[PDB]
Amino acid sequence: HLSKAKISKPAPYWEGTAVIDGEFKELKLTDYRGKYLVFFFYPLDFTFVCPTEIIAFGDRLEEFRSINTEVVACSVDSQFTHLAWINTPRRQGGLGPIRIPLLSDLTHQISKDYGVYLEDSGHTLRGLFIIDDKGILRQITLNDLPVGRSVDETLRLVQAFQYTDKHGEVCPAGWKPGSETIIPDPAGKLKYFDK
Amino acid sequence: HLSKAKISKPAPYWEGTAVIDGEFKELKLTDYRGKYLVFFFYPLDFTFVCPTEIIAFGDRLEEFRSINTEVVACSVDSQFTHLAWINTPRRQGGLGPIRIPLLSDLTHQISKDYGVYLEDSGHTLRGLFIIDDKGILRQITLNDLPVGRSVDETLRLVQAFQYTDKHGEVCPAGWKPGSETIIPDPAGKLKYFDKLN
Amino acid sequence: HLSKAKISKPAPYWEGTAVIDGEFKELKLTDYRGKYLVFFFYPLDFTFVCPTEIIAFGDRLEEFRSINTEVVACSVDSQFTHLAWINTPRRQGGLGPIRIPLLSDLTHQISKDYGVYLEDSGHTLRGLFIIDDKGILRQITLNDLPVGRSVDETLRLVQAFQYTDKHGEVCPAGWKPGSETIIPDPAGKLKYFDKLN
Amino acid sequence: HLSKAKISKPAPYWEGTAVIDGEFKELKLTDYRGKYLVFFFYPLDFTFVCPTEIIAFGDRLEEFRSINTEVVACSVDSQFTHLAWINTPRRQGGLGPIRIPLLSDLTHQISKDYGVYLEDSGHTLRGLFIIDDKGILRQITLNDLPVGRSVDETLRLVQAFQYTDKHGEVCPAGWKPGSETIIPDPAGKLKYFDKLN
Amino acid sequence: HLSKAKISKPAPYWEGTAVIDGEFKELKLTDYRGKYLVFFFYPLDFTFVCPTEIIAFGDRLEEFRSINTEVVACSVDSQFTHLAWINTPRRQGGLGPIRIPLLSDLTHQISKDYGVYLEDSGHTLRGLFIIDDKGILRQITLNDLPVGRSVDETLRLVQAFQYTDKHGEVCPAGWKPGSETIIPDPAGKLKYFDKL
Amino acid sequence: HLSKAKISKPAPYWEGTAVIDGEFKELKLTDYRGKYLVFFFYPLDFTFVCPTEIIAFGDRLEEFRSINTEVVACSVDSQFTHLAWINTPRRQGGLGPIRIPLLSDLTHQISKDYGVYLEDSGHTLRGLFIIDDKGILRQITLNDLPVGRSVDETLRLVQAFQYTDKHGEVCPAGWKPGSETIIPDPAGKLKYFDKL
Amino acid sequence: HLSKAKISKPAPYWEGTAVIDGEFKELKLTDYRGKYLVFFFYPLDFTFVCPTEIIAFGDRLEEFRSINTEVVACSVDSQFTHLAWINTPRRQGGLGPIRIPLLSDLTHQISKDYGVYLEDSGHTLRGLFIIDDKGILRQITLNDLPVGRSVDETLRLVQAFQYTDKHGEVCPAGWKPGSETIIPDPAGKLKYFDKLN
Amino acid sequence: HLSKAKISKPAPYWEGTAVIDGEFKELKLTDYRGKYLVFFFYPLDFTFVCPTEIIAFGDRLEEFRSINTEVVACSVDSQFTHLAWINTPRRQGGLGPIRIPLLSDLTHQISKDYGVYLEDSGHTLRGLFIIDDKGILRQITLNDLPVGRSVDETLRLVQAFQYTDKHGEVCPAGWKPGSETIIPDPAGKLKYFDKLN
Amino acid sequence: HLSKAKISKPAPYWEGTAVIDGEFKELKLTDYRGKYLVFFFYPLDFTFVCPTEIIAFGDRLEEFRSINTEVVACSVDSQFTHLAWINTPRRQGGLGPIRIPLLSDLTHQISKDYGVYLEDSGHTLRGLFIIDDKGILRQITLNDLPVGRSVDETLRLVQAFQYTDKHGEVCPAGWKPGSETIIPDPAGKLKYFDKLN
Amino acid sequence: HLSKAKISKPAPYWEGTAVIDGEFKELKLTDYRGKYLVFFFYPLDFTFVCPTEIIAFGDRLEEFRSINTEVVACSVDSQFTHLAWINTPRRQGGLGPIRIPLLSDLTHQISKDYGVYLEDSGHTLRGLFIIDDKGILRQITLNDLPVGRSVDETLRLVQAFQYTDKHGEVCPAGWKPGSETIIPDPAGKLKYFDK
Repeated sequence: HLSKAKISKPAPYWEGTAVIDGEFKELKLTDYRGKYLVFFFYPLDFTFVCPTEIIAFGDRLEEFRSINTEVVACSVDSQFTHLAWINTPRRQGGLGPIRIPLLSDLTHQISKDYGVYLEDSGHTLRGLFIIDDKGILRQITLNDLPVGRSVDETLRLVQAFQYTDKHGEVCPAGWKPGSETIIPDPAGKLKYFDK
Repeated sequence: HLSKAKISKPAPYWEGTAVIDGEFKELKLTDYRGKYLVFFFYPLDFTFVCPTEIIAFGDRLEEFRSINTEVVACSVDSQFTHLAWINTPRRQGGLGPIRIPLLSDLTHQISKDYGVYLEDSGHTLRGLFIIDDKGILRQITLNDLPVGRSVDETLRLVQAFQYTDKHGEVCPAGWKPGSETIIPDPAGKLKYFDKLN
Repeated sequence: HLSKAKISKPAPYWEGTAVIDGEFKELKLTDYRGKYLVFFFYPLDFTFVCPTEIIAFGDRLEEFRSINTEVVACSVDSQFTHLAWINTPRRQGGLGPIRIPLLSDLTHQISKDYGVYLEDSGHTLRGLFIIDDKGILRQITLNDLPVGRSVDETLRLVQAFQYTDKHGEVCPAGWKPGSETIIPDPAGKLKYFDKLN
Repeated sequence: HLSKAKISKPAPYWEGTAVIDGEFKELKLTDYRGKYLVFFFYPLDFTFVCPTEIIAFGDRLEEFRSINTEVVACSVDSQFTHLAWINTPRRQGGLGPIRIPLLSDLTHQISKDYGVYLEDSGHTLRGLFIIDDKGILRQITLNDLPVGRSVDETLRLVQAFQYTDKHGEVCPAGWKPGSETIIPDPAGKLKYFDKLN
Repeated sequence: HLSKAKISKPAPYWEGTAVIDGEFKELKLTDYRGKYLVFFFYPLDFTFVCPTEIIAFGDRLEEFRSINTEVVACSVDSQFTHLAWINTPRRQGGLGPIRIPLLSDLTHQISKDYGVYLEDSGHTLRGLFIIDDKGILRQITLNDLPVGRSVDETLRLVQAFQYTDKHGEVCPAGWKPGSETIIPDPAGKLKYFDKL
Repeated sequence: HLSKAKISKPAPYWEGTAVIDGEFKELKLTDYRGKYLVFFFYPLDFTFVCPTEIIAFGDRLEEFRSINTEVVACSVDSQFTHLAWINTPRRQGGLGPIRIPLLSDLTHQISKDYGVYLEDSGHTLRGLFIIDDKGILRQITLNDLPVGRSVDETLRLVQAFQYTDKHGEVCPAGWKPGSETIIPDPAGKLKYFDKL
Repeated sequence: HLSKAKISKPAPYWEGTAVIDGEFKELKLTDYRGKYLVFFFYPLDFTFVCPTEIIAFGDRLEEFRSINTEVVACSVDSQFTHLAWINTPRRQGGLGPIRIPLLSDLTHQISKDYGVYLEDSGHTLRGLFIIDDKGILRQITLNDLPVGRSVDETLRLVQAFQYTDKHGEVCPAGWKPGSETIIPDPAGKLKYFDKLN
Repeated sequence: HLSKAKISKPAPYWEGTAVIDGEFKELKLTDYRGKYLVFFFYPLDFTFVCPTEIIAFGDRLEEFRSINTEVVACSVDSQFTHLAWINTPRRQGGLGPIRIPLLSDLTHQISKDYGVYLEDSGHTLRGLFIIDDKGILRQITLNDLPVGRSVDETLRLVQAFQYTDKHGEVCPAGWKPGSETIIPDPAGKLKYFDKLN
Repeated sequence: HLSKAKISKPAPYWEGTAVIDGEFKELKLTDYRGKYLVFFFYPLDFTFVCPTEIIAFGDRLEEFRSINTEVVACSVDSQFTHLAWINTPRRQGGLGPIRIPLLSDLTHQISKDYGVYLEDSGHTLRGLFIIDDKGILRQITLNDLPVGRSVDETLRLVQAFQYTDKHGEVCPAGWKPGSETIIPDPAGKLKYFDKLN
Repeated sequence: HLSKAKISKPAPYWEGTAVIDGEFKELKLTDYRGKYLVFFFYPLDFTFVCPTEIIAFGDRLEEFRSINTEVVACSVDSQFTHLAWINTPRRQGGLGPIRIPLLSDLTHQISKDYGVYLEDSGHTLRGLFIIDDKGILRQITLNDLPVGRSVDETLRLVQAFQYTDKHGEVCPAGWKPGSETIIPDPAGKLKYFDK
């Protein structure tokens, strides 16, 4: 069972049970059409780096929502475990209440489709996916277990993709809103380089 | 031909011709054992985001070298096109001199091994790989063509992996040097979680 | 991936991480050779019938050890969730402290091997296995999700199997310690059948 | 040839000649639509544990019939042997008259479909199946040869499935009619978990 | 899974549990090396034609032992049913004591090997095999269910195969002991034919 | 290429050239629908046991026709050799006139279909098949080369299968016409068994 | 099963029972090493063209023997039929006594090896093979059923092969002993082509 | 690529370029339907036995046409070589002018189809085929390289086959026009066999 | 992936991006129907023999255009490297402007279809193909890396094919315009052969 | 059966009967080791363009031999036909006496190995192969039937290959003896281009 997640192709469809606002809801990748989606996997509820990533994104949710972007998290844990984890205080490595959905992937189908499943561990690695508003996969970020991701970098990439989507210029190494872009032409490119 | 790049497994072996100091040289992945390696692919010489990335990493090379970390760039272009591109003025979208080896992957064997090859286009997408000193692959970052990568993010990641290798505590979201880390134990973890709250 | 659990054959080998007295230990089926083992799967941590079954056995564990018999429970949940569930008070549907190992089957290998994995639910059903001191599988009890198992019936079966192992009499329907047994040959059997009629 | 018996799926269709009320009739799994059915295999006519199990269920048939539940027994023996066994006095290890059908499975098709056939022995083990009124398989109980089953556990199980069928609450470990049940919901579950602790 | 019973080749090996004088014994085809063996399958214990055949053979078993020939019957029934059948009075379609072993073929392995197993019925047809002292299969008789075999015919055939084994002549149609044989030579055959 | 002869299934179809009253005729198995058919193979024209069997059956052919039963013999020999064999005096191992058709199986198709062909020898063994009026194969008798079959036994078996076909009872071991049959019921079987 | 008979290659080995001098003997292709052999198949004993061909070769056997050449005839008929045919008077279409072996091919192995077997008919066609003293196949002649072969053509062919064997010149169309031959060489060929034109 | 030439079946279809009266014409086997055809292969243009065979037939062609029979010769040589060979004087081993089509089989398809191609020589052996007016193959004559064929024998066979086609008598060994024939049935045959004895 | 280029069959179809007049354009083989096409591959931009060939054909383009003949060059380099190479001064081993389309074969699909791809090197060898106005492939010229091709030879070939298309006489070795040609007939050919000697 | 003839690999081995100096001789590709070999196929003896190519090379044989180069010709015709053709006067499209060997390839194995065989015609196309002294295939020239090859071009290519073999410079489009070569270096190349 190989990864179906290929950049510049539709992101692999998924659906399953998620904990949303303390309740079980059916959630589908297509529920997010028309918005950008940061879709990210994390290894395991009641672990270490994992809660910090969920909380980091959750507490900065408006920086995504103010740019038409949603955030969904997923692990192979069941929805009952997700809820228990939510009802655990941050002070003991719980999430506490949380505004981002927690998708459950007990069958591992979603993790396999995204190519983030670890056959030897029975869970996911640190895999984040940026999916545009048309449902096209744009960016893949995969981290080995011990190192957490970055909300700032994720943010920069969403903003870059939204900008190239809109203007049809391209973003140089390190681009942040306000930085110089490049006209992708053998001639038009000289505006950027010459100066 | 399937991707051989798997995180927490040895980075797929490669070897090819690269332009190093304006000279053709045989370069292999194993030349970098003992150091962390930032190995990254870019689509095409004489294009747009690509030179900016090479230059970004190039100009800030000491920040990697001082953390025992090398950088190698690669594309499907020949060593001859690479050299021409090096000998092209930065103001004309060239690179000017550069201390970063430019690997050539004309046969596409390396790109395919790293899963970055674009069958419909005949070149790679923007794929960066962080390999440690033991040659294990630790991080994969894959960008669609129009968006460039970040040197800062890459540095942070290298430092993060280097920290966790040394200490065995794990790095929280957003970790930078000087940040709080976590003891990966159900009791030990409370030192981090009780503190922050 | 088909079931390897067959009555009168060696029980399918298993190994993995379990929570034993609050800690993560590696646990092998072969650690129980010499003893009878009641090895049972339950669907999901933090659910409903499951904690009642785990507790029902745990609280009656002495009744099993005093007859050279151990109990192990397993679900597809991680070791970390098992521990959170143990550190959850019974009033909230947690297990509280518990003397039965909670084995973790995150990869589903073990559940598949025992034929109890529900492919489209992503967890197991209520499967219990009685394994003798020689590692041979003697009894399989499979329950649909909504109906819990019985410690009493499990005890009776362990007693019966230990008995038939020792004596080479066979145990009639409903046998409990103390009841009549049959000598399993065409002549001897009459001592049983003639008695009760 | 692989087992077709899966819990929560339609029980594998069967049909065959059975001894009923002293006569050979054709019987079908579908003849039991609408009622719960306890369908069970025993190894061999004219053996030891087998007659005790048949007689146990048969002498207590009303405890099943008065809960809309029938009982069918099956072995690989022919219908003619079934009848000869019926015509053998209980004192000699026979069955005497019996009110439950004895299904015949000479071809082994049925046993193989239920996964109870023992390829080395040429007969089944002690396999019992509880099948609901809607034809769905709910519980599988399998015993190695020396240990007989329990009519009382079977009763408790039938009672339990009927209960959950009707009330959509779930039955804890050891449930007997009149025992506490659980609302299968992370909220309504506490109703049970505060009461009992 | 197909028949391995081939005339003039070794009879397919078998082993199984048999009832021998009300006892459970392991029986092997190779236990019979050195003697001829009538080896026959019958459909079902506690039926109709089957017991008559078993008895017909048992009552006359002596005629076979005094020509160095054993007899063994087999069905798909268990040894337990076999024994119960023996412990049933003849007047009730039982066998009463019987000196022929009753072999049990619960797995059907043996029936399938001898090509006598009926897939649709789960038991054998009426198949009988004559096996010489060297273990070579010499004769095959298969009857549909309704019709019983004949001990006399079976005796005649054993006598026949034993004759040709020794004298190196051949037995014409109808041959009983004392009947005229034929020398299997284009010339020698004339003694037989000029007679008639 | 394996046998298609299965008791209680339709006998495998055959057609071939046969000598019928010194003439070459096309014969089909389906020509016999409506009558019982003894259909038997013998090894080789101009040999020893083969002619005795053919004659034994031909001389007594009447006993078969007066119970609606035909007989047909077959070997791998050509029709020409068949005819020459008929035109050889009995005193020389010939058949002289014969009323049984002699079917020719030069291709071996028919023998292979009836599972009677010997790969090492290039001819059949002594295989005989009883086929009812409905075309269903009821009996199979196979003898190794040296030993001739029996017309009497063959008659008994035909009589047997015709009886059970009509009366719906079954024939015990040794059954000749006029012998006691059995009603195939767990109760009805007692008339037969209480007698003895 | 495919024909193994190829010109200029060893004739396919055969062996079988033959009628020789009124008796059954085993005969082998290798028994003819050292001599030329005319090996020929005919359809059927007691037919029409067949006896004429056997009798033709047999009555003229010395014309072959006095040139170190034997003759063997074969059909799919048994040895017993062969003998009965020998014992049939020529006037009745029999062979009468014969001095050439009649090989028997009941299994059809030999005919099939020589490629002469007719699958639709169950016998061979009129196939004749000339095999040299060294065992090599030199000439193949095959006739449909209605037309007999020629003893004289066969003689001419044997004579011709013997000649070329010995002198290493080649035999033109129609060669009979005493006729012009040709030196097989672009130079020495003219010796023949100037003479004859 | 196996031989398709079988006696009593349609002769394998062929077509190709031939030299006919000095010109290149396309020629099909089917152009001879209605007539008998002697179709023969010879090894190589400008060799030895080959021109003698071609000439032997050519010079006697009337003897074949006056019996509704054509002759065609074929080799693996090109049409251009055939023509050069025809325009070569007989004294030099050429054919001189010739009324028999020389068919060309450069691709070897035809030779392979007739089973006469020598895989390791790259040309055919001396294979002659008699095909009737219905396109059925009646006679195959295959000669090793060094020995030429016989026009006389070929004529006798054509006469014999035409005869048996017309009359339904069969032709004994050695038959020529005028000789005795056999009526092919067990009674009629005696008129032949009794006569000559 | 096998070569599809077969002389006297339609040239394998291609289509890709090419630099035409300093601008990226979609070019297909079918754009050249109605004209003869000289389609040729060269190894690598920014190398040695390669620019000399492109320039040679480039500078002498009118000699082709006047004979209804186009020239397209191709390599595995991207259109971006092509354009850079065009914009490189001829004295620095560049091309300067050029009226010959430079096709790009990054995916290698075109090279492989034409059998010119070097698997071990990741580029083509020097392969030139002459395709006529009906799109049929007429000539293939393949050079090892170190030796350049010839414009004169190519022109001669085009003219040769154009002449024979018009006239149907064939071109002798060394034929140039104004040379003697041959009528491809065994008699007609003598006009050429008798004249020259 | 696919072509084994690949540039810069050993030329496919061949052996067979050839007409040499009016006689039949066994000839092998290896008999030519240590010399360059122009090995060329032609369609058919007694045809049209074919004799002109054979004669063209034969009458200019010394221009090859004076540079350590041999020439062999091959068709699918037999050796007997080759000889007949040789013994045909040039005036009637024969070869007359000839100093280059005529290889026969009746089995088509050699033509197939060289990928010049025409499955539909049962003969070869106009295929010429330049094989170096080490036995390595260097150049392939294939012509459709109606157009003959060039001795001058063949000559130029032999000379070019011999020159690059010797000096390790490379030959530009159109190179003839005496013309400028190029040093195959990103820097050394400028000697040629700059001037």
